[PDB]
Amino acid sequence: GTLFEVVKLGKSAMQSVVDDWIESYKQDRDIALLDLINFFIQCSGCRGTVRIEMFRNMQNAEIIRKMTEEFDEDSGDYPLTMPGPQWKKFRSNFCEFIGVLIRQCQYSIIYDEYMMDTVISLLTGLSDSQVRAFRHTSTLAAMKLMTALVNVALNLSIHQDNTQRQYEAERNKANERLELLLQKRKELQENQDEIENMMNSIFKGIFVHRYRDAIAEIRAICIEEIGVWMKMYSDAFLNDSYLKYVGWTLHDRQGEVRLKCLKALQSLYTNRELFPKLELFTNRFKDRIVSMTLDKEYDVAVEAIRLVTLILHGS
Repeated sequence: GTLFEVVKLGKSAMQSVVDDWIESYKQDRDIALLDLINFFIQCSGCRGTVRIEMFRNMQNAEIIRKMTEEFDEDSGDYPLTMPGPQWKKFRSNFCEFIGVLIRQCQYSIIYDEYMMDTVISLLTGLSDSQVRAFRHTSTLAAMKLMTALVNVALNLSIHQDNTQRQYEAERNKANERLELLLQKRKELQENQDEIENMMNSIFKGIFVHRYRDAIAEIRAICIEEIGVWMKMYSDAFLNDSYLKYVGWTLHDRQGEVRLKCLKALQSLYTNRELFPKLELFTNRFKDRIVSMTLDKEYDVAVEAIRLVTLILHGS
């Protein structure tokens, strides 16, 4: 509207486009989802365009295969790997768009059993593509999508604690307000369960396959993000089964990937309340971690020394 209302609100670049897409989704879900599908296609450098009759008739496997036939066979460059200057902030805007999209949808659209299933199915199929541009773009999107979903689960816990205290405060006084708080408590837990199913689909369908990708940057993206999930949501992500992925990646050939493993572990060991969960991991990968304090790469060795110092101070 007016200059004052626009300045007072101060919508970011990515929130302005997300709110426009959400309103487009309320008018026609298929057209908005088609625009979102073509977004991830065009972000990968693909020049193809999915049409609405393709979206309504074809499966993701056929759609992706048709989009695969629309790449420049000579060039392997795509927006996530171009130097600039039109691509300096694209990666930052790409990651921010995903977090803003899910944050603005977290109270209704995310639970409609159509939007998230379409996004995750698309990103899962693109993550298994032979085209590096498809794997890189979809995996980065899926990793940021998981982190956005963790933040949704974090906000749900806050709403669950508020509803619980409002229930017990009203209980210590059955009317309509009590049964309404009982129903919201049941509904919020169902939201948590549905968000966890989405996180499991991304983890089992994308992460466990992309963390050992042939491209080093794709491995670095997966390792960096699982460390974020382990710090934000340790009850579900910090376990011996998931720590095996970080432990096995300590032996990576590329220094950029080993560097991300160490910094991921640093954020876990720097929290004293997480040390009992890391005891078995420390004993299993002690020799590899201490051996990296003299890694052939200087930047890796510095962070391994920082990690060992945190391990020692924790005990």
